[PDB]
Amino acid sequence: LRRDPNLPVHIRGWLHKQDSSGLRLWKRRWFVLSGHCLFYYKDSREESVLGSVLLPSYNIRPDGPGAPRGRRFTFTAEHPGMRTYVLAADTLEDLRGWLRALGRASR
Repeated sequence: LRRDPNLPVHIRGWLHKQDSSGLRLWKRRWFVLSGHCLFYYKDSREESVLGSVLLPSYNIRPDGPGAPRGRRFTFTAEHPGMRTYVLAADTLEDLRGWLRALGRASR
């Protein structure tokens, strides 16, 4: 997907993303929610999209108490047959803003 430079941004910032190789590593990426799409980049320069998600078909849920994935404040964006995004915020307030924005984009 392509980002429209003109479109307002609902939220952006760092999140850790778990990889999908099966070794379950994390990599810090810079995410941007614009329109109903999530984009991520190498860093906050927002130069060259490295990945993107069309959110209207996705469901996004927090992973809940207990740091089950080995870090706090994780949440999962999923839809069967589509790539799962496993994400971690740095704080609770961070988590709140992201879950709000992703919920609106997916509804």
